[PDB]
Amino acid sequence: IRCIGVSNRDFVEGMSGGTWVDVVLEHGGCVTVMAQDKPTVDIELVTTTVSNMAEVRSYCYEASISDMASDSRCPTQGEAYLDKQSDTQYVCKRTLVDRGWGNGCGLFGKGSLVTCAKFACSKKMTGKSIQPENLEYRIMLSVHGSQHSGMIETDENRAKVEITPNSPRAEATLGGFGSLGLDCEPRTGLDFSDLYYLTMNNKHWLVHKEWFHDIPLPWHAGADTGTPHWNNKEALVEFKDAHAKRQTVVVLGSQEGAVHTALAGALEAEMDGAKGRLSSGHLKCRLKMDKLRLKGVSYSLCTAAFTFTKIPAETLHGTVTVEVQYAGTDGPCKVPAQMAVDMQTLTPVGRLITANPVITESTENSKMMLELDPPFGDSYIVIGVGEKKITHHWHRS
Repeated sequence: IRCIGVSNRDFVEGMSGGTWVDVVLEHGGCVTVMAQDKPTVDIELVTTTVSNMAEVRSYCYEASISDMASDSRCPTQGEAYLDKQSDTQYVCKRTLVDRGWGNGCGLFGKGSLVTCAKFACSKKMTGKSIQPENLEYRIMLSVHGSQHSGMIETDENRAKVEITPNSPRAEATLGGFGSLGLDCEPRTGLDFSDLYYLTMNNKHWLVHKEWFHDIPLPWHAGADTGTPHWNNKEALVEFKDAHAKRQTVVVLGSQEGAVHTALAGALEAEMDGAKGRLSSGHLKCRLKMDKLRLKGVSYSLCTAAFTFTKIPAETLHGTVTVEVQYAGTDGPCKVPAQMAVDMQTLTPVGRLITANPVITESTENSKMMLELDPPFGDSYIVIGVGEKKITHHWHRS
């Protein structure tokens, strides 16, 4: 069904009091929950989202310069002046340079030189804050066992639920099975509110705050962003050795690759509609199952012949999947399905993960998939009852 193919799959069995089951979810996997006299339920954390992320600071990693100008004074002739000195968008540099008869001065002393160049940001990165109240977790719950395969359905057998730090509880409504209660809480170890959400050229990371604050790049505070004011423009703007009347101004190359190098190992994230999308958390949920019911408890056993349509396969966790075909028309009915070691008494052994298997189709030759938890050492998969039962040898869990 859902959980069978996933590698990071956990199994939780409920206890005799059929009320509470504790579970922990993560983005890589899913959990299969089995309770006595209850339908088996697969629970998966689907997405983790952050909303309303506020700009903290923006760093410019590629910039350019324009309108380069210089002013010079002969010695004893005062301070060099440019109108661009007071402009906040201009990087400027003032020095003293050797002057003389070669460069047009009466004396040979030091003359003042100033050089300014306009700063423009071509490409920048943006960091955003994460507030605890703005996290949301989406969880999918499914009933283990259905007539047709495939993971694309939304009906009485499946439910999608949404939880929030300020709304930690929710109810997933199945069909005749009833309802399931969810009380969820983040697991300790990864607090997203202690990280910054970093975006650079349609790529997204989760970074530490003190590393983000110490980045040696031009930056602005992420407020009043109509036209920005850039602090530390000198991190990308350099002035070469000065000669009389002029200084050369150069821009450093794009620093996107350097930031990429420094970002190795950082948690990666995504954007979905101005919502941050994370894949690294853990979520502890308590299941309230007192309202969960099986459906076909009082069905009569299927009496026609079952046939294996597929060779049974062993999953990564030692369970067995079996696809069968029922030629019967008398339905709905309960399919006899078990693991047996003593072939005469047919005493059930192992575990039946797909709880209360049933054929819901009234037509002939309906196909259905089963999951079983076999015991260690040789056993037999037994499907059906009577002289029409089918048997298949199996080895271990």
